[PDB]
Amino acid sequence: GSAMGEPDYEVDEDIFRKKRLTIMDLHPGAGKTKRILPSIVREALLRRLRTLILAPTRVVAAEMEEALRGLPIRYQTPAVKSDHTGREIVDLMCHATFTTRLLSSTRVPNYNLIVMDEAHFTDPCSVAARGYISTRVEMGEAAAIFMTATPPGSTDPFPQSNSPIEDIEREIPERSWNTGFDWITDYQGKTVWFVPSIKAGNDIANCLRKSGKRVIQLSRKTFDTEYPKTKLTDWDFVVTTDISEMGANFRAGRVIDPRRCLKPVILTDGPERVILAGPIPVTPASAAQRRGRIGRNPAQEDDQYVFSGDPLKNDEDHAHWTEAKMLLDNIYTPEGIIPTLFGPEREKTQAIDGEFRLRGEQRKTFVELMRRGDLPVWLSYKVASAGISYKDREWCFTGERNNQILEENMEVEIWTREGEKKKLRPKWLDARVYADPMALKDFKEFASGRK
Ligand SMILES: [Cl-]
Repeated sequence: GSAMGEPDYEVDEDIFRKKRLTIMDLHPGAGKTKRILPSIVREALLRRLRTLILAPTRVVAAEMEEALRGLPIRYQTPAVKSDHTGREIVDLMCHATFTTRLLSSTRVPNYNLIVMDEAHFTDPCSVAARGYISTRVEMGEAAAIFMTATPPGSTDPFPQSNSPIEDIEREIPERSWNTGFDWITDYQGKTVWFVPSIKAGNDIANCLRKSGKRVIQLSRKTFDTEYPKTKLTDWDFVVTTDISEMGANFRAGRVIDPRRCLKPVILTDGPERVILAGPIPVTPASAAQRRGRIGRNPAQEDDQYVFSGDPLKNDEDHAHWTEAKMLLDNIYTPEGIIPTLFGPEREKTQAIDGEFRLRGEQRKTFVELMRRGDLPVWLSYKVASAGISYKDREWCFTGERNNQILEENMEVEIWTREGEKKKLRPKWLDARVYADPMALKDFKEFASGRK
């Protein structure tokens, strides 16, 4: 005899039709959806469709490569601007790689099926990618599938799960604690703890570690190397920023979620600048994705989501919305049309389509500052639109006095490329380049002309 197992996934013809944007949920961990993406790709190739798969992270991309083994899959790095084979091939790349290629090449294929995994990702490049994809679909040039449990527009913090979740509302430490939270450390299972910042995570992680807990920390910059370690069993806590809202699959029994985040906001009273506001409450969708780390396994029925406070849905002042438009406005198309945001996300900005469009060398510098310089979209836009070349780092030193960067109450002083010692004092302030120690380290590297 045998077990039935997951049955063959017969694909809806509708999902391949041009002008169709399908939203679906893979419900990972159940686990009864292993055959879905493979089947979609198989049927796409049967129909001779030019197919693109977009993963949120390199990690997820690699897991896809394994899942799709035996199919003509080709991973695409952002180090290459285009890669055209004479052959039937499915391109696989990160959200950001797609947007980067659209900004940097005239040779981006006319994909007529586009699959975006974790399509809720609200990083500017992901938002822009959705805008471009939805525009191509509405043009009748493509069909697309957005895969996510929380499609843009969703406002449900407590959505369906594969397995019962116990939603527990109680006070959660925002920093190191001495007593009064025994439930945190008495818990015998594995916990994923969402924190608003790396700094906050450091404090929490250190406090857990001093009590004998084994802790893995995750952030955007460290996700690539550290996440793989969570696939082993030798940990008690994952302490992570919001990055783990995007496809991270933990074998854990508990989420701890104070429902806090930092939000980049462009201020406009005086010289435009980006601050990191908060901690403030997360959106319902974010809360849902944090909660959604657990309750994935029907055989494990006692998972917990421990949270504090209610979410806040209004995020219209998030810098990512403006930054999305800065990317979109600089993506061209042979039709001569500037791509607009995905429908549900249009209400997030009152920017006029095309207003951030740059021309010629300024556009190229814009892209280089983001790719090679690893600068935020907003900051890259300000520098590029000022007519500054990539290699010209004078602007890092010629800002007003109030723009002086501090570290430990000390005024930061660095070498220029030419070998002069100057105060770090950028013409444009973006908190995302100096707030976190590691971010400031990288920005100092940039200012000194070392990349
Ligand atoms: Cl992060």
